[PDB]
Amino acid sequence: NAQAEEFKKYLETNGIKPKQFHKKELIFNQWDPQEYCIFLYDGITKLTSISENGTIMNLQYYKGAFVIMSGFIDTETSVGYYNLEVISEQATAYVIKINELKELLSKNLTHFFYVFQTLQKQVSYSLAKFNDFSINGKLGSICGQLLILTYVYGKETPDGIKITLDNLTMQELGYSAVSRIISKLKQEKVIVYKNSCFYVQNLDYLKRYAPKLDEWFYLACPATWGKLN
Amino acid sequence: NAQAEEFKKYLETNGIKPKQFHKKELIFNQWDPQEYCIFLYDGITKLTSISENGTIMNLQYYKGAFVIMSGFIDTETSVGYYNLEVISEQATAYVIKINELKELLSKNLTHFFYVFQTLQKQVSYSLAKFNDFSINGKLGSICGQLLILTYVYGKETPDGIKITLDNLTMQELSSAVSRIISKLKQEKVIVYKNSCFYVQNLDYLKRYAPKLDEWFYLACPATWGKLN
Ligand code: NA
Ligand code: NA
Repeated sequence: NAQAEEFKKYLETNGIKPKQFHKKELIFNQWDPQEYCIFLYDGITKLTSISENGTIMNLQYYKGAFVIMSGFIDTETSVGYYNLEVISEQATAYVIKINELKELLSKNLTHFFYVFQTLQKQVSYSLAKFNDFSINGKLGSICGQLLILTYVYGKETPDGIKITLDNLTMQELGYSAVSRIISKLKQEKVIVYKNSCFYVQNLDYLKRYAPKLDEWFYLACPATWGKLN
Repeated sequence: NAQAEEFKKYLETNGIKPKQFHKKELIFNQWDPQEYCIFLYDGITKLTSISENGTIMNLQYYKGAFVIMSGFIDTETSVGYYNLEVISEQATAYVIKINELKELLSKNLTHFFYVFQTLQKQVSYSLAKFNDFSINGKLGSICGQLLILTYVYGKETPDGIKITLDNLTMQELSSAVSRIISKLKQEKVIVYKNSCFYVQNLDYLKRYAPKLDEWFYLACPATWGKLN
């Protein structure tokens, strides 16, 4: 991606260097009083919220290049008590104290717009997920997740559309009611788990039950959306 | 609010002037190729979608002051096939062509930050609502909505936290939804008295909508403190 690469080298030229994180590490955490701007360049991360009960809530999954800010750009206070856990085996992210981000994005506004557009895509993505859910429930929720993963990491094989993402990661992404829906998916042969990898064989089904998230990926990632459309 | 007033003065000084809209009108729609940046200064609105079935879908609600954009700021293309419909009797909004907004923000970064943090507030609201769902179902969803309405338009009287809103607008604010709302009413969480609504068990709402309560504290503590 062009905007992401230009933003990376903008950060690097201003003295901000990348940082490596192995799986299960938190790039930021809900107890740190200092907020940051994570520019997740490479790897797969997970936004979590740990309540006092020790219970972990998976709120969102990000994949570089993306931007995740734990604090408000103006007040610098927490936008929510969240952690960013690396779920891939290793990830590369740029960590920028919320205050320095203002200085850096105020001089060069071209990448200011990049951060802006990432936030906008988050908004539209959440609204599309809410719509798909509110009509087709979790069947559509899981269909939309599988659909976007097929778009990004899917490439064709004699068996279907192989999800090239490593099995370990895909396990980290949850792959009673969820597994029941997934077993029905396997019943109608929409997806097939074979030879250590996932395969999508009926793309139109996932598209049918995730229309709004499909529209979202079309309006937000048209170049990659058209890979299998 | 203050930053909203400053953004208004920035739009005014820069030639952009407001427009008045009426209930059921659309500030923008899902068929217009031109995308805009709406600075909803006053009134209440909802972002809706029309699925292939053809029936309305209420996605989000917005109070002024706030910002709602139909297209991305870089490509100027749609972020989604949505319509902004006024549910208040009157609404005052500034409709800025998206292309112009880029230059306008680039000239002053303070108002850029205002719009950016509005987006951040949206993001955090969506995440907190999803968490409240994962925890307590639609019950917590509607409890969070009632909680936000209580904080915003809540004036405390002995009959409870009276709701400033005209009940015409609350008519806009479906089986299961009305079923849970009426059960909240029957459990005397929200009573009806003297032609108005009164939240007499705010703690119930706080209990079944904790993540959005935290969100409101972290994003608007000014009004959060009044009822806490
Ligand atoms: Na933090
Ligand atoms: Na539009």
